[PDB]
Amino acid sequence: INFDTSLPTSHTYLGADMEEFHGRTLHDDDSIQVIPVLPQVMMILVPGQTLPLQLFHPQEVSMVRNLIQNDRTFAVLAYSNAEFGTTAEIYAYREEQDFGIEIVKVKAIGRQRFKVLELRTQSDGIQQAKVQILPEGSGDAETLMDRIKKQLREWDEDSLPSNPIDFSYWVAANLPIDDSLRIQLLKIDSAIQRLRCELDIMNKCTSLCCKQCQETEITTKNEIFSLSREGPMAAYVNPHGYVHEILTVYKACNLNLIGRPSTEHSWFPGYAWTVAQCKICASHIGWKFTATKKDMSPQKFWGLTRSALIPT
Ligand SMILES: N#Cc1ccc(N2CCN(Cc3ccc(COc4cccc5c4CN([C@H]4CCC(=O)NC4=O)C5=O)cc3)CC2)c(F)c1
Ligand SMILES: [Zn+2]
Repeated sequence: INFDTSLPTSHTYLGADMEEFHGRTLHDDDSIQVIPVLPQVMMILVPGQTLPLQLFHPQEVSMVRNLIQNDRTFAVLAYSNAEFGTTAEIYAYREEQDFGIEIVKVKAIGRQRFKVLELRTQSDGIQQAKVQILPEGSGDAETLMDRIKKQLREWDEDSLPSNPIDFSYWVAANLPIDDSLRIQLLKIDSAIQRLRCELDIMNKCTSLCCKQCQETEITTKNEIFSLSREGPMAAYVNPHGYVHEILTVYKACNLNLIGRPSTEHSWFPGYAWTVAQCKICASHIGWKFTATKKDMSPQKFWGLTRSALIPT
């Protein structure tokens, strides 16, 4: 590729002038902490994963302002339909105004996992969560990490973590799997146990389908390509604050193209998106990205929403 695999990770569609916070905050294990809960996101965050956010409502804008004064850390719960979650630490901040509307744009990172002990909704409607920090641990597993990396090569072609705990959350966050399996991987405390399950999951992986119809195969594990350092799967925020997880793939099937290619708010700079819908149900599965210059090495790719896809 000729693209910069570090620009998808900068989220420059959010504005190119953000504050940076370098400090870190790691709570101790078994510790019990009260943290604000992100109000609209319904995702399963993995430690290491990056969360882009676009906040408009006064209640949400004031919260994030109190987080910057305090820990800059909040809670993202894993919903079975919320007994576990992950913490997210803001590392970049930017305040905007549009027609007298205060917009906040934040970039956050998954940090530590937790088990919800108690929940509270407050006067502003923003929920708060009393969580016990779950532990990670020690140990090594090089045989496993190498067998998992052998399989990932038979799928696509040191962009991969070298630490068992870090590698385990990279597969957790980048494998094409159901949210029921992401939770299972998040309920484990040892990395060795997680890398094992993750190797089974991918040996039993299948094509991905349209979730609305369960009748069209859109793509497979062997078409996944990484155009970003983060990985083949990355979260992005649309113009209305809706965060999507996107699988980047070279070929997608059973999709129709609606509209003319556009560059506005593109998550992949230099490219242009066109809505792709299922050929049978017409449900929005994602977008087809196309290059604005003939010199760009990946001239076309697909970005598919993990929300519109179900494993076969
Ligand atoms: N309170 C308050 C408040 C809140 C929000 C305000 N405004 C929001 C809109 N902004 C102007 C605008 C208009 C129209 C468009 C067309 O594009 C759209 C439209 C709808 C959904 C999606 C996309 C693109 N897209 C993906 C495709 C893949 C990719 O690469 N990137 C993406 O984003 C989507 O999912 C873009 C920007 C101006 C600000 C505000 F003015 C006040
Ligand atoms: Zn369909």
